[PDB]
Amino acid sequence: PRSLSGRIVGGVWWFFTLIIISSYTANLAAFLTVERMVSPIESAEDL
Amino acid sequence: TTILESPYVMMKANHAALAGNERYEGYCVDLAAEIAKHCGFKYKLTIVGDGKYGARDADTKIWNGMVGELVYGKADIAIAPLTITLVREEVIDFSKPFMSLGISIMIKKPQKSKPGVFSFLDPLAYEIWMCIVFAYIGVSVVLFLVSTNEFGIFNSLWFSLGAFMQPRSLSGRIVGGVWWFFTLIIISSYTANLAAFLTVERMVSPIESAEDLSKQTEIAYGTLDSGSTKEFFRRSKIAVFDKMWTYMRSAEPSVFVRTTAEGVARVRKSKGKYAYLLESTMNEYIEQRKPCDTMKVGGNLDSKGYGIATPKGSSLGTPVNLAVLKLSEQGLLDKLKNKWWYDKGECGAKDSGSKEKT
Amino acid sequence: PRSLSGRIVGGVWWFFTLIIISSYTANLAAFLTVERMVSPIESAEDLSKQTEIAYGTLDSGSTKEFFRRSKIAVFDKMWTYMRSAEPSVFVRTTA
Amino acid sequence: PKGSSLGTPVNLAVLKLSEQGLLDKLKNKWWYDKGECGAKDSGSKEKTSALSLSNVAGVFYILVGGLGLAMLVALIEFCYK
Amino acid sequence: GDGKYGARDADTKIWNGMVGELVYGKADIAIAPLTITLVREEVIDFSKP
Ligand SMILES: O=c1[nH]c2cc(C(F)(F)F)c(N3CCOCC3)cc2n(CP(=O)(O)O)c1=O
Ligand SMILES: O=c1[nH]c2cc(C(F)(F)F)c(N3CCOCC3)cc2n(CP(=O)(O)O)c1=O
Repeated sequence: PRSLSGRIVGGVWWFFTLIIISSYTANLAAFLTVERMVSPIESAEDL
Repeated sequence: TTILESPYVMMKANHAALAGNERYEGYCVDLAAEIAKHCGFKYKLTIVGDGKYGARDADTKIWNGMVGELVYGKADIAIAPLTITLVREEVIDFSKPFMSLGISIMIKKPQKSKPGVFSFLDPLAYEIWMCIVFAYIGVSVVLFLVSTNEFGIFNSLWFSLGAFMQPRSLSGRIVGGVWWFFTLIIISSYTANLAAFLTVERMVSPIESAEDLSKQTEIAYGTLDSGSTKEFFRRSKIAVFDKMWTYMRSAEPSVFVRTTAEGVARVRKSKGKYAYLLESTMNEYIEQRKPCDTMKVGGNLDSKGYGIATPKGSSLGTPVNLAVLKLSEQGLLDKLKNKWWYDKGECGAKDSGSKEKT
Repeated sequence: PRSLSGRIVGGVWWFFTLIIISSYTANLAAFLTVERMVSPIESAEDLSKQTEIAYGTLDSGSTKEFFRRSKIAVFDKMWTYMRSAEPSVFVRTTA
Repeated sequence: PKGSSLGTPVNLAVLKLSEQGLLDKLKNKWWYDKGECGAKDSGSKEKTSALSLSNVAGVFYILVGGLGLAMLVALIEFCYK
Repeated sequence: GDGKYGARDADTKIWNGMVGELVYGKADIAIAPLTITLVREEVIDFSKP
């Protein structure tokens, strides 16, 4: 129940994992965004 | 002699306040000065009367346009986008090509942003939706083994509810944890991936070559009702171009247009349902004109080329010929084209994509 | 408890809201990603690499004559643009 | 050679061949028709848009592995009892 | 012979390859991927491309 001791532990640990999974999601979005940014050499100006 | 055809020869802005050669401006206007400089001679730019290029009426057997004014001594030289054809090479002299071209394809700029529920099945692949469902029942069955025939049905429906996502039996406990970590990664992947298309959002186009126009029918296409472009497909014995002509020959309504302006308008008002076939030179120029909603796709269908025309057995013959070769090697020809097509253009293609947002 | 009827309702509704909140998050990211993409005009090379923001000089003076005669890479392109930019990117006075 | 007899004739011949599409035909004969690669060109007609299964697959194996680990922990529990 | 196209040695001022065999009467015509250049158009005749 409301065991304040281990209670804040579950809360802080939750806030901890929240940040991590958010970071993973954000970063993973960037790896696909940049993956598209890489434009193939279509013309000479690209070289 | 020359013809009024943008952007080769055009009337300058304040042409009414000017006279002589200063009245005109364009690719050929500059090309004239260059040729005259290397051949050493003064010249007077004049526009052809009938405003035609160079054809031969079958009946009267009379030449018209610039090619005509050359054969009948009206002009000394022709500096314009005059195509080097066999029928003309017989009556006049053509210098080496100062600009190689051909027949190209013009379509509407793919601004495709339709609904299509298929933009939701793309982020997460159909193959992935499947496996996530197989593993879905693959967990509801493993949990089902953790907990007489009906007792198994009520439980299988309970584990299916423990499946439809949201004590300390270590066995099935780590199953719920691992399955949670599994779905966590997937939903994170879906979210991240979905962010990508809506961020970059680069457009794609169906038709890449001429063979693509023949393999499909959804997108209609045609040429000018009269000209070498239309007569090309009609007489062409090439595989691809043959089928294309067969289609256009009996396509209803008429896929042929009266003028080049009508053709472009048809492409801009068909939402990408109509393609227009025309000379690459004029096409490339159109792409650099507002509202910048047209683009050339794929390479040319044939190899042509314009040249400086001079009366058969003329004195300017050899000189001009060499002059053209000299200009091209000095990259002066390429420079001139860039000046009137892209530099003077109103549509920086890579700049219009760098300056467009959503 | 395990009322199969309303059970799948809670599951499907959960999958529904999952997609929406994921869409909101993803979409909100593109608007912030592009918001950063917009780079402020820092150097002169930035004026040549883009076209959205027009630019010009005084119609007469060493400033204008500079770009015209400049054989430097960046300044060259800049002049090419201003030389044929419409409407006129050049002004009469500094004011 | 400069001032040759074959000069004009050959010139016209080239123009005639091109208009008859004979030149384009010849090129197609030796470049594409006689070519050995219409396979890498038929696949270059198109590659498509979105995500792959590869990455997602790695997370599937770790899942089944977890299920198997549990199926193992389950058996032992019933044995001790 | 030499298996060249058509260049001009600055020193000896001699043409080599096919373009050479044309100027020196070794051959009557050259049918090959010979580039139409200004330096060659001066010594020989090039048909349309
Ligand atoms: O020698 C020729 N040179 C030509 C050059 C051009 C241009 F590209 F504009 F420079 C054009 N246009 C293409 C687009 O439609 C408008 C005018 C037609 C030409 N024609 C007529 P054809 O009989 O239809 O080939 C000739 O005869
Ligand atoms: O008239 C000329 N016609 C040429 C025709 C070709 C080919 F394309 F193979 F037909 C080539 N190659 C291109 C690829 O590398 C191997 C040989 C070189 C030619 N060169 C020499 P350049 O001085 O390098 O231009 C000429 O002079």
